[PDB]
Amino acid sequence: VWKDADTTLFCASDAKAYETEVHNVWATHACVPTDPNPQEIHLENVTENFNMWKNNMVEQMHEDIISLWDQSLQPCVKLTGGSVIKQACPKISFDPIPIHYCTPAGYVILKCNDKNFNGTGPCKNVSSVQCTHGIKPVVSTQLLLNGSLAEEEIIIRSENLTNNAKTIIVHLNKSVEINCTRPSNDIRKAYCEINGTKWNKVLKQVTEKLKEHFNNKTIIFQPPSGGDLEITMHSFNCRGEFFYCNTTQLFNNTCGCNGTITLPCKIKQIINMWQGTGQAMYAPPIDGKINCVSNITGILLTRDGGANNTSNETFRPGGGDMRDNWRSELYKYKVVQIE
Ligand SMILES: N=C(N)NCCN1CCN(C(=O)N2CCC[C@H](C(=O)Nc3ccc(Cl)c(F)c3)C2)CC1
Ligand SMILES: *[C@@H]1O[C@H](CO)[C@@H](O)[C@H](O)[C@H]1NC(C)=O
Ligand SMILES: *[C@@H]1O[C@H](CO)[C@@H](O)[C@H](O)[C@H]1NC(C)=O
Ligand SMILES: *[C@@H]1O[C@H](CO)[C@@H](O)[C@H](O)[C@H]1NC(C)=O
Ligand SMILES: *[C@@H]1O[C@H](CO)[C@@H](O)[C@H](O)[C@H]1NC(C)=O
Ligand SMILES: *[C@@H]1O[C@H](CO)[C@@H](O)[C@H](O)[C@H]1NC(C)=O
Ligand SMILES: *[C@@H]1O[C@H](CO)[C@@H](O)[C@H](O)[C@H]1NC(C)=O
Ligand SMILES: *[C@@H]1O[C@H](CO)[C@@H](O)[C@H](O)[C@H]1NC(C)=O
Ligand SMILES: *[C@@H]1O[C@H](CO)[C@@H](O)[C@H](O)[C@H]1NC(C)=O
Ligand SMILES: *[C@@H]1O[C@H](CO)[C@@H](O)[C@H](O)[C@H]1NC(C)=O
Repeated sequence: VWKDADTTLFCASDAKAYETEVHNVWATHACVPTDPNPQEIHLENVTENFNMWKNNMVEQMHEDIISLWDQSLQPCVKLTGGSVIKQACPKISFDPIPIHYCTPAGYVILKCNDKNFNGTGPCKNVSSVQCTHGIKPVVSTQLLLNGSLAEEEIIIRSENLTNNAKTIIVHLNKSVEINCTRPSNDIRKAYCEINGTKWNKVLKQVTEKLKEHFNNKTIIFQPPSGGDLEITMHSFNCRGEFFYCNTTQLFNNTCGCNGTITLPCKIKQIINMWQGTGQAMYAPPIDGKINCVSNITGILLTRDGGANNTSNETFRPGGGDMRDNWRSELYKYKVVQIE
């Protein structure tokens, strides 16, 4: 037996206790060693309801990544509502490692193993676990990077597809490598290379899956309509530096267009922090090639409103609520208490 319950979990990771990498250093002193002998205990013919849009686990992962970043990625200056703070900001080594979220005795995590589970609703293949899987705290917008992939057809996750204000998460079943670089020796100019032939292939598929949820209909893509730079550009952190990338060449409906699409990017110093509060200035990029090859495994979409009288739905990349970023890997988990 069990009851829908919330508690205070602990974390686990394979952090190498010697590395200077910020994540390892933080997980070394804030997480326990990964369970060496873990086991799924299959709850046969048990059907439990899940919900990833109202999950405390997300919030508990948020507090960690807010803490980890604030312990390691310190800005030279914090313009937090006037309270401008000058402090130290040495360049560091930044590469996320997997983190596990375990329950204390008296509770357990129920993991939905349905291959087509969309995050909400009921699950029929429930199994019980003590620690989640190695989740990578990847901070990014528009595109979800370095995550897990749907084990079947493309899944469309949303707290309510009808409400257009609720964000749409797309869990791809095939990753698309995005390769970003800042050439050695303007030091903020950079670019991301994406195979245009796989992107549109996968982009086509997303449309197909999106038509199913909107009474077939016409599904068009358009760049974001206003907002802060962090959301109009595909923002992400690579080797510690903040890359801003113009995804105008990906969210056009052009598709003689299937070569290597090169995205213009800029390493930005003034960042509109994702943890909340305000702005923060960082030091200029390190010398050398700042290269990060990453898997696109999801997309942050936001549908336009008012097309109820029209015959087409417009979709624009979203982001900025990193809670929906962890939400894309914690969807299959849920904390219940052993009553
Ligand atoms: N109840 C709560 N707990 N709310 C938490 C949400 N909190 C409040 C609102 N809130 C924002 O509304 N925004 C929107 C403006 C853009 C900002 C951004 O996302 N910056 C960014 C920087 C670097 C990278 Cl790599 C990146 F991907 C993104 C953040 C903050 C958190
Ligand atoms: C349920 O999930 C398990 C993994 O926990 C896997 O064998 C398969 O997807 C499902 N199996 C059964 C018997 O439902
Ligand atoms: C997810 O699946 C459940 C199954 O009951 C359904 O109620 C819900 O509307 C689905 N949500 C989306 C976004 O498809
Ligand atoms: C990227 O995706 C490939 C297959 O899609 C996978 O084998 C590889 O482990 C992924 N890399 C990362 C860093 O997740
Ligand atoms: C991914 O899902 C789509 C349906 O959305 C399907 O057509 C395609 O074959 C799937 N690809 C893989 C590799 O599973
Ligand atoms: C989904 O959003 C629509 C539009 O706001 C609303 O009418 C509907 O009640 C919502 N569904 C639920 C289950 O709240
Ligand atoms: C990534 O791009 C750089 C610059 O174009 C190139 O030198 C490198 O070989 C690329 N790597 C991959 C895996 O595509
Ligand atoms: C792009 O992807 C397609 C299909 O996956 C592949 O056939 C092609 O070789 C890729 N192009 C490059 C430059 O790697
Ligand atoms: C991205 O590039 C396109 C075409 O060059 C441009 O119209 C758009 O303004 C750019 N995005 C931003 C956020 O400036
Ligand atoms: C994704 O993973 C690869 C290899 O694991 C790494 O090189 C890259 O920096 C990661 N991307 C991000 C945004 O952390």
